[PDB]
Amino acid sequence: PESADLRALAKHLYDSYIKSFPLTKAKARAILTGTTDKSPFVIYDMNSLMMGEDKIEVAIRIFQGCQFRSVEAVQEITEYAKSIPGFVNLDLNDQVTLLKYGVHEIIYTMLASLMNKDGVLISEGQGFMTREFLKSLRKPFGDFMEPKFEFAVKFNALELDDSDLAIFIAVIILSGDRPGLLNVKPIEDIQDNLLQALELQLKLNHPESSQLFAKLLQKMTDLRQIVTEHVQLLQVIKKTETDMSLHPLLQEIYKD
Ligand SMILES: CC/C=C\C/C=C\C/C=C\C/C=C\C/C=C\C=C\[C@@H](O)CCC(=O)O
Repeated sequence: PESADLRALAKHLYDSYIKSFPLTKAKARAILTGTTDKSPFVIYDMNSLMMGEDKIEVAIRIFQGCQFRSVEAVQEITEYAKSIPGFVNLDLNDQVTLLKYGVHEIIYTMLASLMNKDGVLISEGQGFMTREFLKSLRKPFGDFMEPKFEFAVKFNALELDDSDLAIFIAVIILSGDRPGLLNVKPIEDIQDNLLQALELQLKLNHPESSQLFAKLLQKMTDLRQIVTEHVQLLQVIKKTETDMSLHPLLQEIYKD
């Protein structure tokens, strides 16, 4: 049967995901819901902030923090992409294009794994910065993360685990609707059996979660929105802070 072929694919992607991302959702949840060995230091104010620097501008200093981290995620995501069957065999220009557009959608999908209603894990889970402390930041920085939490709280309500996420982030990267794609066909063919792999995976892994597959695909809309707001807000910074530098890798990704 072909089902056997789809599980092998599901398994392969899961193995690669674990190899590419150091902080999985399983670990993240273990830390958030916990355990005495995985307990994080919590940052909820400026004092605990300067206290946190030990154990582990202001709004700008953390903004650069996210920047460096996002660059790391891009690297990890790029490494995972190469493992998707057929990906590296596609035209180079498109490989670059698929990455340029899928990286941020994937970053916010996985960032949810490190979030709960109250805040978000940092420094590979050694810390936990409160949602409120982030919202208290001088504008426009103060409202950089709120849209992520709102998305996270509802995305997390689907109760997906890592083996599920591995296939879904792969489906995201292999999107034949990306601006500027040279050969949409071979890309669509790959996503086709990836979606087939996802459908079966959700059915077996969540036998009683009616239409999770359809529900999860609709979430691909919420991600689009998030990216846009982030980009607009980003344009504001570059003008209000002509003295703050932005990483090249991230600048080339935003030409959009
Ligand atoms: C030690 C890091 C301190 C705080 C981290 C808190 C949140 C960051 C968590 C994940 C990073 C993902 C997105 C960061 C949010 C906005 C990023 C602003 C830019 O700069 C870089 C983001 C980008 O454009 O990719």
